[PDB]
Amino acid sequence: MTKIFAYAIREDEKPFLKEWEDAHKDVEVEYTDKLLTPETVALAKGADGVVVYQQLDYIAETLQALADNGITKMSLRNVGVDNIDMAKAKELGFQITNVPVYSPNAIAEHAAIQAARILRQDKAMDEKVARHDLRWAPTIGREVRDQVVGVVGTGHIGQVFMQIMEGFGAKVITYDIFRNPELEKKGYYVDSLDDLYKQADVISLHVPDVPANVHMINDESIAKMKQDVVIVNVSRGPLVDTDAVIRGLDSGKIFGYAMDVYEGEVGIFNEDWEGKEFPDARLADLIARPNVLVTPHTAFYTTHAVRNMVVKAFDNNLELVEGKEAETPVKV
Amino acid sequence: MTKIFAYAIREDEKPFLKEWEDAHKDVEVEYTDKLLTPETVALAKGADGVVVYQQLDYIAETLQALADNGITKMSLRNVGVDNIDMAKAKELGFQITNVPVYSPNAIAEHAAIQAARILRQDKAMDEKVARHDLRWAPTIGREVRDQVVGVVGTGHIGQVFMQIMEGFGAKVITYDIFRNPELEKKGYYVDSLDDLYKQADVISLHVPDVPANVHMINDESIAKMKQDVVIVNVSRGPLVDTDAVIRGLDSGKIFGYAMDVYEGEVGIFNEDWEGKEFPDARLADLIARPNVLVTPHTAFYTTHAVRNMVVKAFDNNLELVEGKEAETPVKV
Ligand SMILES: NC(=O)c1ccc[n+]([C@@H]2O[C@H](COP(=O)([O-])OP(=O)(O)OC[C@H]3O[C@@H](n4cnc5c(N)ncnc54)[C@H](O)[C@@H]3O)[C@@H](O)[C@H]2O)c1
Ligand SMILES: NC(=O)c1ccc[n+]([C@@H]2O[C@H](COP(=O)([O-])OP(=O)(O)OC[C@H]3O[C@@H](n4cnc5c(N)ncnc54)[C@H](O)[C@@H]3O)[C@@H](O)[C@H]2O)c1
Repeated sequence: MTKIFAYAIREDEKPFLKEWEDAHKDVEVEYTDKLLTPETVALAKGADGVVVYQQLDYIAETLQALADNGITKMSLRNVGVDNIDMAKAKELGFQITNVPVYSPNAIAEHAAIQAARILRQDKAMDEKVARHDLRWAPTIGREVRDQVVGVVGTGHIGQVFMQIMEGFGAKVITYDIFRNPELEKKGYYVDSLDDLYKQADVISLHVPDVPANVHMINDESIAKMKQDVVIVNVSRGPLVDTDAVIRGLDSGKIFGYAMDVYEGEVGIFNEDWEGKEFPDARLADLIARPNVLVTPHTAFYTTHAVRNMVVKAFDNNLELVEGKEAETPVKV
Repeated sequence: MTKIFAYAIREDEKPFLKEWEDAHKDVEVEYTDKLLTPETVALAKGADGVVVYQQLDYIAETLQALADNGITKMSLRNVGVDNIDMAKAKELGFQITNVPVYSPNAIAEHAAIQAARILRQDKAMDEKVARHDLRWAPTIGREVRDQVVGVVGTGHIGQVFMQIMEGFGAKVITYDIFRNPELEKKGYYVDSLDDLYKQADVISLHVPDVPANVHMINDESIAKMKQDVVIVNVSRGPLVDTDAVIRGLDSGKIFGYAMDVYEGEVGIFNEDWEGKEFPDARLADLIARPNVLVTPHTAFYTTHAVRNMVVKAFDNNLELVEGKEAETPVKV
């Protein structure tokens, strides 16, 4: 019937799902809150395609129970095409889409806000106020505009962050391996990551989790940095050696750290550990420091992003199902 | 004894004070951390001028006492003059200066950051992360670029607030009783406040505490604002009817409120109440709301601001004392 079955649908997604349905009243759309598992495939039996979103791997077993239920078209509401048993997929002739770009501003705004907060010592101030210590001193702020902001990576997110930081009046330098000519005209780029580290008050990372960048922030890069540097990371956990940032924080060289991602987040992030034994003492410690901001991989999480995740996933699924060129197919 | 006596000097001001003294060795400077009241006025005795900074009112009695000690020259380190008894000051031929522009950015950045935090539900997020609830859902954010931002007052701070909000990509509209040509050429201005209230997702006030402005944010203007409006006040408490905002919050109309200032802050703000009986249950309640951000009149509290507040104040005071033209004189 042109029946799209969706898994893992969240409450906050429903509004964009309804919307999608109202623009495609001829399409039958069903969904569950459950994740896609070899036992949950049977739920999409009848559907022409499934829209999915979950870190729970896409196990061959799973893909297989899907095809055995007649489904071979899959639309990711996210970017990641990682937990997908790819050899299996190609085997069953799986057609797969994802959502590569939903809202770059979501992540860039989060980085921007978290940096500014750390500069302002807003967390120390919030903590004082919550205990009813309303004295100013000694929690004096640092203006964003008084900073040199170093952006590592000038892709979709990095450029929006630069945009935002320039709006504040900060002096913005950048570093990327491939210089976008427009930015190159402008003069943003510096020649070496080292030039960035020596002059930036604020460093933000907008670079992929590639092996050459793993732990690029470490004891050696931190030792190059300016006194009172602020580091922001909303890209990928493994970019940063947490123990070296903790060292930097402890020696007083690192002014503060904002992280939305963490090298040990898998299995920790996106779980309620209230009233339970927190699994990672190091993360627990970071969460409590006055000059560190931990968010559980939430930089993407905005009404705008979520809107685009839903709608675009359903646009791609319908396109797969209607034998149309998919907008954002995954190279299988 | 070309002498200047400074009140309410804080540790964080001292560095700036010595920089000033080191450039004006022929001037004698004395200071106290205490506030300027009728009973501390006596400490100015001998000085030729006075440099002050306080939210506590400069009463007719304080002003009389200053004079009755030889002082008729007063340089505030800050912008606002709303707590000075002008009628008494004029009667006594007081000469008064302020520091109109110590750093419009400090306050503007504070406003932008608090507004963004509220849009992001960052407080709700931070409280569950501190509890160790690392689930992002359902705490979804609102991007700054998705908002219509309404700036009430396009003076020194409002203009920098506009800049910042535009850097984020938000649609910025404005309302000032006095229009800035350069601004007006761009078509930022709306014809009335009611127009601004009707269109704005985010409202920020950047106007002085003048009689006509008291309680401009009240049950009647809130009724006119959009659903889920975010209100920011870093200017002056009395601009906002606090109970009205609380009703706006309780009715679900107002998405959140950022306040740096408060009707009743004098004697509360910049005081430690930890382990004491909090004097203002209404303020304690605001402080603990998830969608209210309270700072104790710290919008100004940045290193860039505090230097300028000190240096320009003394510049101004020297000028008064030496019968030269003050750079930023106030009208009495
Ligand atoms: N925290 C979240 O919620 C969230 C949400 C979405 C994406 N992300 C992350 O954000 C990152 C940014 O995504 P994007 O869409 O901007 O990617 P992109 O491909 O558009 O940007 C990557 C850029 O980094 C540059 N680069 C690579 N290695 C570099 C190095 N060593 N030094 C300097 N520059 C380098 C590339 O040349 C490229 O310009 C992603 O890698 C992803 O992991 C996080
Ligand atoms: N919280 C803090 O630390 C802090 C620091 C500095 C200033 N402030 C407050 O912010 C105010 C603004 O400072 P600024 O430097 O921008 O002053 P400014 O004089 O440059 O700007 C005030 C502007 O408001 C306009 N205006 C006055 N009443 C208005 C009304 N009813 N509607 C619309 N526009 C109106 C004036 O025309 C002017 O453009 C100061 O008076 C002070 O009360 C607070």
